[PDB]
Amino acid sequence: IKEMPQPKTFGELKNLPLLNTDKPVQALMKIADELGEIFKFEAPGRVTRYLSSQRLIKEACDESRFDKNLSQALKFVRDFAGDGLFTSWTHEKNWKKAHNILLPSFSQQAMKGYHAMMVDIAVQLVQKWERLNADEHIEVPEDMTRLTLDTIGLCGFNYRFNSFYRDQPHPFITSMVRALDEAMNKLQRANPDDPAYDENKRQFQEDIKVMNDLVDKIIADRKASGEQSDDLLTHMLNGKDPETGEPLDDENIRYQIITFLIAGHETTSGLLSFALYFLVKNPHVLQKAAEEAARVLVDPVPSYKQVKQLKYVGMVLNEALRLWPTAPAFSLYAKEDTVLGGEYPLEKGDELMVLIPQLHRDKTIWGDDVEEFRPERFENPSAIPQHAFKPFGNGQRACIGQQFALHEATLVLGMMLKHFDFEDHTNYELDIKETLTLKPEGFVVKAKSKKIPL
Ligand code: HEM
Ligand SMILES: CCCCCCCN1CCC[C@H]1C(=O)N[C@@H](Cc1ccccc1)C(=O)O
Repeated sequence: IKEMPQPKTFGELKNLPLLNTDKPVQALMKIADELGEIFKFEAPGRVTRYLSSQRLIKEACDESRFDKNLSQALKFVRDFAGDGLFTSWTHEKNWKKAHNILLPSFSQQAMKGYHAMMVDIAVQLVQKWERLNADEHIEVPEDMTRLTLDTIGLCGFNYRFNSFYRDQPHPFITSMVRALDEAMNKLQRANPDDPAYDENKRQFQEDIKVMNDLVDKIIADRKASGEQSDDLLTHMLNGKDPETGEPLDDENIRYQIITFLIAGHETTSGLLSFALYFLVKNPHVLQKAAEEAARVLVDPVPSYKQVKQLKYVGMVLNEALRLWPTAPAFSLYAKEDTVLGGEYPLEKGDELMVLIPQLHRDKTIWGDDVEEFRPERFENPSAIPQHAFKPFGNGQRACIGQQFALHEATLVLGMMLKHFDFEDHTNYELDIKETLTLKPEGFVVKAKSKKIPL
């Protein structure tokens, strides 16, 4: 039985000022490097413990001992994502009900049905880059966010955000980004009741109203038309939970749609941005991935079966998730009193934070070369120990979108590598912006077309 280290304190504010930064996850990673596999973090009226080792995280991932906790970040996102799957407690009736209804819609089998809509948006990205002039560059996270938002809009509810037709986002996206900004900024406030934050609170309420108005209108418009599409909204209007026998109500459907739009906008775009970053920084890997794309993607329109053949492209994506898991943390609470790792006694209700980027840097699992980008680490999936690699979270509360995200990212990265050579023309220095998620900021490249027709 051991005492936990704790980072530097600020009198009454305890550790809270350590999060007063635009890069709090990166700050916590530096604290984990200093203090090790576990540290205590205190704020006024709150304590959590940050876990960084596979040894402790494998126990945290025991669903008999720990369940998903809503972090303060998730509690603030709940103000607009409600009791959708991502911001509901496991014990809320709408969690298991929506999980049972939506699981089949997110299965590997279901991806065959979404493939044609993913190809539609992927072809728009390829055509955009084909149409750049010689002197021009690509804004990578910007274009990946246009793609992933558009894909989830079309597959989610047959709505075209038409992000490749715009400089300035769709108004829904303005409100959603500003709501996510307010949710994440609110975490840091030592003094959240200050009238200085009054304008923030007024804007947040207007942004929630905007998101609810468009999505409630989409649902009402679909129920009125009676149209049956191959989208998640059709599945949610028609679907019945086998357990309760009930369908989702229109309010919960709206929360699920908001939740899916947050995920598509924030997570898959980060993965694709980091993958391209690592490829241009590691030309041997880029060539190996480009050979696979050229050999496999023999038709102008990729098929579902061809995307499944892109093994090395999948390894590239997994190695990007290893180093920069774009959803960088998840939270757990102890279901009962328990002892973590034979050393750290916890009481029922005690909270843990899993620091996924630090888990993915555990040298006892990955070896001394943990900072190196080597997709070959993933050539044999069975060689990865259980709970060593958790970019999609854990257990029944793991990412429902995992198959969707990886199908989209594999298709898109495959097509990018088939159609273009890439140049890191600025020798870009990685700068990671933190929103809900991690993304390269300012990452630019030049494409050179291989002049392969669509
Ligand atoms: C690379 C892309 C993505 C990553 C890295 C990612 C990561 C995660 C992680 C780590 C969790 C667990 C959160 C927690 O325990 O608090 C999660 C949950 C979830 N993700 Fe994703 N996600 C991705 C893409 C998507 C997409 C595309 C969708 C939907 C269109 C999605 C929908 C969800 C939902 C609904 C949950 C909550 C599941 C539940 O608890 O029932 N994600 N994701
Ligand atoms: C899909 C990705 C979601 C990532 C969400 C987590 C993202 N946080 C954003 C900042 C870092 C990270 C985190 O550790 N937050 C804790 C922070 C916290 C701990 C103790 C007291 C006050 C606040 C929290 O929100 O509770």
